[PDB]
Amino acid sequence: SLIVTTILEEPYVLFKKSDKPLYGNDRFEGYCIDLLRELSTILGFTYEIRLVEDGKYGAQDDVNGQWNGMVRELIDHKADLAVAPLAITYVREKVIDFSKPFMTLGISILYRKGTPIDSADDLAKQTKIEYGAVEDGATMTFFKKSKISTYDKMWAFMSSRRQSVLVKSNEEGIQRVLTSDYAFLMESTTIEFVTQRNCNLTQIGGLIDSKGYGVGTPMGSPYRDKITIAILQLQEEGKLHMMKEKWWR
Amino acid sequence: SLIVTTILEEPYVLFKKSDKPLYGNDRFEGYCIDLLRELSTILGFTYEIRLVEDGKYGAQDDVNGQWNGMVRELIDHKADLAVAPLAITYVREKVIDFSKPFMTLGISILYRKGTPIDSADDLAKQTKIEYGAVEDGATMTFFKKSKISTYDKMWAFMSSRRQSVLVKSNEEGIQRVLTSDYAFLMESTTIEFVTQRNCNLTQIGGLIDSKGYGVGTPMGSPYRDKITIAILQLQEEGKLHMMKEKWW
Ligand SMILES: N[C@@H](CCC(=O)O)C(=O)O
Ligand SMILES: N[C@@H](CCC(=O)O)C(=O)O
Ligand SMILES: [Cl-]
Ligand code: NA
Ligand code: NA
Repeated sequence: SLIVTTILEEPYVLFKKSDKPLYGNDRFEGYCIDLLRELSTILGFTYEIRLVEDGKYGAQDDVNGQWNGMVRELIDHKADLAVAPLAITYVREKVIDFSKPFMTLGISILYRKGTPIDSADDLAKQTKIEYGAVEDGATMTFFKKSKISTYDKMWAFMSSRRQSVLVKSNEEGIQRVLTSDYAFLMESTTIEFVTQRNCNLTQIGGLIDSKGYGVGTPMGSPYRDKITIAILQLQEEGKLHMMKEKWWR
Repeated sequence: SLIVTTILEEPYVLFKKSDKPLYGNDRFEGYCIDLLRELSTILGFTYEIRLVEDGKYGAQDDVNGQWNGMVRELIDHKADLAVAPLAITYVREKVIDFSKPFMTLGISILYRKGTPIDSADDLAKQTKIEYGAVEDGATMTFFKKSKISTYDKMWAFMSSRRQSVLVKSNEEGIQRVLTSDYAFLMESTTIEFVTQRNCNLTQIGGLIDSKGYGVGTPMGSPYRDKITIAILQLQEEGKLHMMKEKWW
């Protein structure tokens, strides 16, 4: 059986609700759990889902250049696959492999409706409304590495207030938007899930970039290209779209 | 130096307009030519651009299983790369390799404005308005293979009328929409180029599927993963976005 690392993130991966105790893979449900099941149907592998220990997606540390999160688990061969909303990025592709994308997305802004804020630039040009992102994720890394003035300014702001504006999880960021004057830089796919359930919230502006979620594998894994082929089949059959419809309702 | 196969298709690849006759790589410009130039800078290769001889993207003969177009050029190792609006598909990924996508898109419908036609289903349930797609491309292949009722029905319509409703190129299909009661199934990226320039035309409905364009290589090529990393570099620095804005 393949060891599959993943992370709790609605509506991709969550704990299934039952009146009775649940065990093994049956504990989990969500878009990525359905994806994993479909991949196993096509490719014929068995698997064991395990939540990532540190609860992080994956980032490289400045000083010791060590990785954390699901990325680290693949690097160290503690997992065979990462099936999660894991963004395919330049720096990650240098240390792990990824299937082709099963979903495409971009960074955008989650905030309230009816305000004068209409873009990242509007946030960058002020300090009254705090804004931030998930710590040690692809969104934070985008801002940290950007040479675009607007985003460079936004990183300077977030970095100098790390403790107060960066959050541990999307759920924490979403809660901050709901309970304080705060705008959250996060992925558009997940924004769509939030805005269909919270009618006072909206995406602000467009997509700031473009990226895909892919299944992660250790570098050189033979499963990478097989999973790509299975994803392409599921897309063309209309199955990924049905799965998106099911979980984003 | 690498041999790069490609295909004429606005605004991805076109012949540069000029008074002085042009030679070799100078003959070409477009989104995909800019992409090729950026990839060459990052990876440090030189290249010769050659248009695909048979003028096709690539499909498999369903009797003997032989391929044509750019896909065939890669299979036969007649080109090192295909840099073009070449859709990454299940059937192609089994015979060639692709970089990760530099652009994402989906099949949709090009038609005229002001009608009650709002979806593929609306087209499928009638015959007065003819519809078709490019022969031997990914869009046609999607319909040919689909188990989805509506799309299976549309394939029955298109295949039975192959001579009259399938076209050799996007340009031919677009001209048909402009000059007759015809709706053209084509890729949303290319629709966007067209509707920005022809105000009487519009996309009908949403995306019917989702796919990306990738740089093609022969199976097992070491350039594949290198080009993926270069594409990710270009995306992250904002260049792919600037490239699309320039050509659209
Ligand atoms: N999906 C992101 C985490 C969330 C975010 O950074 O917005 C990643 O793969 O790192
Ligand atoms: N871009 C398509 C051709 C055009 C189409 O099929 O709509 C391909 O790669 O085959
Ligand atoms: Cl790949
Ligand atoms: Na890699
Ligand atoms: Na392949």
